[PDB]
Amino acid sequence: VQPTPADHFTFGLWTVGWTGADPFGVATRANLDPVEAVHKLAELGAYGITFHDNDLIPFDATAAEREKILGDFNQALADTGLKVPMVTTNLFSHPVFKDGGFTSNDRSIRRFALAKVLHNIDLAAEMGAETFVMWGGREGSEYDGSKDLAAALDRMREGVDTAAGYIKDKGYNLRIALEPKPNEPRGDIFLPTVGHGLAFIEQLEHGDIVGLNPETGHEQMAGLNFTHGIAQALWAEKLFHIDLNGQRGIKYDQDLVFGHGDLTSAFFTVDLLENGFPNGGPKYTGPRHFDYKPSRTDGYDGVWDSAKANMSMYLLLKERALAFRADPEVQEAMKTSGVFELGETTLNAGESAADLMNDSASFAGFDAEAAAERNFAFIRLNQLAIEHLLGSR
Amino acid sequence: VQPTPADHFTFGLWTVGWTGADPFGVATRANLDPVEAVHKLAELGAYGITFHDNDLIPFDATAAEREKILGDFNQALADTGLKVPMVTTNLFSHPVFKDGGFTSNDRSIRRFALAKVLHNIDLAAEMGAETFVMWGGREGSEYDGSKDLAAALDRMREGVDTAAGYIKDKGYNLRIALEPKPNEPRGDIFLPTVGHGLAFIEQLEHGDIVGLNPETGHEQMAGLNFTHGIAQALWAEKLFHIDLNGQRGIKYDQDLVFGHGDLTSAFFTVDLLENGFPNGGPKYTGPRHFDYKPSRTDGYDGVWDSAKANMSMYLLLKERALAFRADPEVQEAMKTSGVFELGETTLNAGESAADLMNDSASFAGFDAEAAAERNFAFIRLNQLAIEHLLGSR
Amino acid sequence: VQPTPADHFTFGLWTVGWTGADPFGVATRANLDPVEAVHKLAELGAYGITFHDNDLIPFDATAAEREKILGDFNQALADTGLKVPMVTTNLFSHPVFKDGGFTSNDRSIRRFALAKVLHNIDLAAEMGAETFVMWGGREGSEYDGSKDLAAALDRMREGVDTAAGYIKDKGYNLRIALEPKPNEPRGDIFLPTVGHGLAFIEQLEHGDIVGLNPETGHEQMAGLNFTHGIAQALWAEKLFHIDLNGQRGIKYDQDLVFGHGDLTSAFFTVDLLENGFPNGGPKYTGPRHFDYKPSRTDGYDGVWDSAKANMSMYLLLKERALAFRADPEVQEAMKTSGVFELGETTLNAGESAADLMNDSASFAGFDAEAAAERNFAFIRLNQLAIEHLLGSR
Amino acid sequence: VQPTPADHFTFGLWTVGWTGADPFGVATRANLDPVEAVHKLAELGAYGITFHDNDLIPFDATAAEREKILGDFNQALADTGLKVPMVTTNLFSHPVFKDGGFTSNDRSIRRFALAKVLHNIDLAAEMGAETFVMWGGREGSEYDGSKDLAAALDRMREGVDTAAGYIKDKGYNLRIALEPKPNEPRGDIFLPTVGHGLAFIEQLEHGDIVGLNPETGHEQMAGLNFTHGIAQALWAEKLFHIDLNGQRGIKYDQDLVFGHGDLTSAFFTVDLLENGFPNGGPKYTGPRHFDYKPSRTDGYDGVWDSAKANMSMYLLLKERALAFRADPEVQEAMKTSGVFELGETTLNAGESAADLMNDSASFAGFDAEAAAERNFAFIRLNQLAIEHLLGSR
Ligand SMILES: OC[C@@H](O)[C@H](O)[C@@H](O)CO
Ligand SMILES: OC[C@@H](O)[C@H](O)[C@@H](O)CO
Ligand SMILES: OC[C@@H](O)[C@H](O)[C@@H](O)CO
Ligand SMILES: OC[C@@H](O)[C@H](O)[C@@H](O)CO
Ligand SMILES: [Mg+2]
Ligand SMILES: [Mg+2]
Ligand SMILES: [Mg+2]
Ligand SMILES: [Mg+2]
Repeated sequence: VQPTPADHFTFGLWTVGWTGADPFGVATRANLDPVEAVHKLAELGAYGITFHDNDLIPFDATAAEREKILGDFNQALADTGLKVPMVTTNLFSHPVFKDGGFTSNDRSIRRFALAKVLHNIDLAAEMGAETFVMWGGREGSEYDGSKDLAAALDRMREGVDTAAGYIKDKGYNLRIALEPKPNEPRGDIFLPTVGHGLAFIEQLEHGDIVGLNPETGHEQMAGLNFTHGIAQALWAEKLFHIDLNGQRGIKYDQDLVFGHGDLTSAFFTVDLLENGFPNGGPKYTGPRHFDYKPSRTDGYDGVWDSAKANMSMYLLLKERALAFRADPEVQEAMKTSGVFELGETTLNAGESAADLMNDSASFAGFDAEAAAERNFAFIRLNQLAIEHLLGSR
Repeated sequence: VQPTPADHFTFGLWTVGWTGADPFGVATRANLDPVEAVHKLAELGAYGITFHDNDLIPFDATAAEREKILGDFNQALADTGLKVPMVTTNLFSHPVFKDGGFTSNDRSIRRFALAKVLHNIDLAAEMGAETFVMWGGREGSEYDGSKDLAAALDRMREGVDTAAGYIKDKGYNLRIALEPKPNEPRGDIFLPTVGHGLAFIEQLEHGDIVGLNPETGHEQMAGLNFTHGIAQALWAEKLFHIDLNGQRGIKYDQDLVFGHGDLTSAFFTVDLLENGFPNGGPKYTGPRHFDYKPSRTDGYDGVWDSAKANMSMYLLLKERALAFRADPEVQEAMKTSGVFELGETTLNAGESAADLMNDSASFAGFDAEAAAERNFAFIRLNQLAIEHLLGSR
Repeated sequence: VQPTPADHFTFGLWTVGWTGADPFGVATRANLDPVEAVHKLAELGAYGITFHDNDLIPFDATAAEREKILGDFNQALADTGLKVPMVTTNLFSHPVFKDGGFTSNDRSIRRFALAKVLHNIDLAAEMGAETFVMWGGREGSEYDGSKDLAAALDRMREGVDTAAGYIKDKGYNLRIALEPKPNEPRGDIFLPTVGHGLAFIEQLEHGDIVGLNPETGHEQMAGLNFTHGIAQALWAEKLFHIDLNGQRGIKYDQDLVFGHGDLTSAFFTVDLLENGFPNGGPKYTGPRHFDYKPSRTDGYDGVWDSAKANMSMYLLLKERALAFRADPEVQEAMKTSGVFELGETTLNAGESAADLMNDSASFAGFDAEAAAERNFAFIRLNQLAIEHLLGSR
Repeated sequence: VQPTPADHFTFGLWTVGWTGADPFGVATRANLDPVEAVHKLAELGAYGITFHDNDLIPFDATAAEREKILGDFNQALADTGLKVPMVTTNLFSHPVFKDGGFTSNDRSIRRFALAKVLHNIDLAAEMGAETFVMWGGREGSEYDGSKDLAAALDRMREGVDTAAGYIKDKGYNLRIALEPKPNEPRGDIFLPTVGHGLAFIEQLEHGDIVGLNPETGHEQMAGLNFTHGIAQALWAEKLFHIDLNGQRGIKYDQDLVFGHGDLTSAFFTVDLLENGFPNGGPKYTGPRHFDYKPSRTDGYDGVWDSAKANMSMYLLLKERALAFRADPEVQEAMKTSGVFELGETTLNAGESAADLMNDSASFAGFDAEAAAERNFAFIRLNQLAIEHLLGSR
């Protein structure tokens, strides 16, 4: 299994550049030069790279400094052939963002935050990014009385709609992808799950160009089914981007390599990305982006091993998911379990409520005890899927 | 503290009628006669009662039997003065619903399920119910390959839109309230949280009369902030009903008395229901419905004690939440923390993106280190709230 | 990868006999006869069967019927050759056990529960069981003031030590195994995890014959590492029996097939039972017991599929972990990461604390920053196990 | 409800000195001088202060500087009268401890870590500490094959017993207290809950002087009942110190003020430390230590508010639990529910197992169905505690 640029594996600069500082310790690794990250990822098989404005250009950087850094980074891009599919803003590390960016209680800070995003749209547009991600990690609270909850969502709408309006005004081919997370760093974050993000988008003035960026570990931190959430995002045609990593349970965000967390759930996520829905439906077409952190125990040899593991994991799952659905044994098991039956509409062509309530076959003379005897055989179909994942089939 | 019918405390027949059977044991209590439940709840101070079609009318009941049961139950209602604000359908206890009602893989079962709901709308309309709740508890899976996830949501939309269309056709004053739950009885349930429910409603043909019925313990089973979720439902004006109970953590659904689970979260939920948003916004106006289960350890003396505890808990929280917001000390603390500041729009009247990006005060000459010095004093405001809850203030 | 009696795969009569009632529904399958259970399990390759007293002998049976059911049961064991390695008592279904068996607040229920256990030890010895399991499912509370916590533990001690002394007194060749569970059906169960259960055994009078009976899903309900937990039971030489199944997250007890929950942890679980410790130490030589429940969506064909599936899953995993450890590239990776290094004692033969303190190269002259540079290469080691698991190596 | 030195409220130098860096951001407050820390804590009513070696003495300090910082530190203790009841070692921040202290895979880090601890025991004795705490924060793994689990426990044993033997050898009047934590910063920490820690102490050579140091939030991260856990530590007479704070659910370690997390459980926690057991038994007479972190949104005024808040919270709760138990209606409710009944032994003075077995009224002639009718009245008992807690009784 070898990743080729056609696989569309993208990595953020902060992923392999994650230095190791956590809540109980300092960094264990030296800073990564951005120029080296670009060359290194291109040798491993990356398609692209992504970044936060402050991953690249320091918060306090002067003008002279900004142009050097960009000169150096466009050089590298040109030399290697890597693309920049997504760009994001850091509205969480500086102490100024302690209560949030867009939903800070201080109005002057909300204004700085939105200014910092607008300037960043320009840069994203100049880099040729298709997607603009917003992760509001400081948007929320520890305490329930800290916020006016309706005001927090109005403030949130103000900023996303101003950023969308500007995109439209400037003529840029960028779509905004919002990224939900339940907790960490705040005790509770606003728009905690895929569902909250999707609901919020519908209340937006310019929601037409606003969609989601779900992350595997983030949905797993609330104990949800990551494959079920992306399937609701796909169905509403709002799956604009995706962040892939691993998580081993409800606890702090681990950011492990994709496949190094819940393995069967990873298998089924690859299946949906690659095979789509069993009865047909929309298909995800974008970057396969890995937002993980090489464990702090490992040196730089581990950093490039970890980057590699992400694409290997993904290609190994892909080989198994294609084989799985290709197996005639699996196709038969699927039909038996009613997987294609689910796709037939419940009512008949031009049948109304009234029409169905009256049908005696459907209700009054329906033999419920008889219908309850069907052996759905879900266990057998799940055993078949695991045997294809373990490659023993 | 005494509940008066003006408090609008409603109870389901299955709550106080919950008999005690759980996964490792049989019932510890005898069945509750519905006639007695109605008299008993009226003596305790209830405003109303709610039920599932099969709580009242048995699955196999004959026609003669159906009329006796309804004759008996309308008599009781007439005698006591209790109202029926909500009615729901049982699409989960009979073995026929083992794979769901609306999203069963078997098409004949989907048809029976929808027939069973349509007939139930009629009954709800005849009882004078304002709300029709749908809790799809068997909608989901244990295994990731069991379902065509897009087909599952299409099937789900079919049934809710057919039920809504019929309401409209018949002229009934009923709104549908969907009720999310992450898991139990299925390993994963479709539309797991408030956010998923809200997102789904937006894809509906007749979503105008479809809203939510959040339950305290259900959002807490995913570790979410129940007050934050109802605040997103309120903001989108989709909070049609509410189920109040307690839950002590991420585990099986406990259905404890309201206030017998996370106490501070209960305080803040009462605050939002009774005081609304600090800067103004929509207010919830419906029944305060308790969907709990009197612990199986307790006899019928405990059943009526438990029903009573629900309304006492609620009135005790209400007394404290009104006092809390009335305290001048709290009002000052709120302003200091920026709670009213959050309500001022971020941009100025007729200010555009461009206009803000250019403002030098807002970005380029913004002193971020200076702004980061503000002491939000969230801890102090949270200490003030707890002292009002403990009534030591 | 056909199990054979040599494999020591045991199954409980209540697993395959589980008819499907969950908290929101009734059974979906017909009762399973125990004679049918023995013949069917023996044709699939099981080595033995386990049961709870009331799984075979009804709570109400007269002596006549007890002896009648036992004769057909022993006949069936005789005809097939299944052994009966473990026996347990039901101290949870009947309404009398609503507050517990051994720790019921009511003294007359504690005596009845203890008498129930003592007569069950006589049947255990009669059957040839080597292990007598105690899962205290109703020992706990929903509310914190429901119990005196010190007295609850004196009452658990008194029952376990009384049962242990009787074993010793009659000269039975039996060991008691406790089974920890965090919750379900009590809100909080006493002795909730493997650790609690090991600590408790150290306060017993008859501790020498008391060990543990850990269950996969039970530790996963508290978010703990199942492999770490049994490691700790094994290291203390208290792993006397084991219950294997699947669980997908912190939620209600799912009891899936082993391998249908956290797959990667199942792999590492099989690795420790099968291979033991890398540097050598204790090993678990007991039966491999499956304590699961066939999903309720499935007929009797799914029941036997499910039972097959347990055995397959364990042999598939078994094979990959033998190949994993035999692999020369894995053994070198292990060496690099320090797995064998941890095997060496920290202090030198004869080195005292005073000695180590005084060794300038261990402390005053140690280069803490040079030592921090080591690449432990845990990501690569982890990536090697997963390729062995996916059957790619 | 003004704390006074008599109350035994202790605070760590790292709590109030916690500057705010979390995983997505830098400090938001200036460093706090330790002399300032002692004076400020002494004006608020603290009885003592605790610290980690590196909280006071930098990792790099020369001997000259160590002695210089200690002289100003002891001066400040002298001027104020604060005691120093517990001392601990930092075996987690420096990059060298990336795989652990005592259980690092690297042997030279195990020796360096142990030497670090041994010299810290000399400082502990010098200060007048009675307790030496060990939180093994980096002892664990992210991946299951990273460690040999039996060897990890031999290496934890060897370090704890070496430290214990040295204490005994020097005649220091010190006790070691272990502090369990399920995760954060390792994916899985060794000795994850109170039980694991108690079981482990029973395999030690020097067990007699080793006890526990449970922390509220740490058990709440595994979803366990904090009151049940310390009950079990207390019952085994292993509760040697206690760390109190707040946690709102299974998620990252929040370290809130005690009482700002699970309020009802805090009440019951205060009830056991303060009142002990209803039928009598052990009592915890040690210091009440607050191991928390002032939220990063707040200035230095919030830091002192937060510290005040800990003490207030505990005295408010203290008052309500003294009133709760003194109340004649609560004592009658306790009697009805069987709280004192559980205090009586199950067997009669002199009754043997054979005797109980043979008593027809305890088993053969027992009316299990009449006994199942008892109303335990646990809901009312629970409702009485909450009205005492809300200060309504
Ligand atoms: O939880 C942290 C988030 O996952 C970020 O890495 C974003 O994806 C981009 O700000
Ligand atoms: O989890 C069970 C649900 O809460 C039901 O009680 C509904 O509210 C109505 O079907
Ligand atoms: O959660 C249920 C427990 O696992 C029981 O099945 C015991 O193993 C047998 O009483
Ligand atoms: O989670 C962190 C632990 O609580 C530590 O603060 C120990 O108590 C002291 O090393
Ligand atoms: Mg992300
Ligand atoms: Mg409900
Ligand atoms: Mg079991
Ligand atoms: Mg601590």
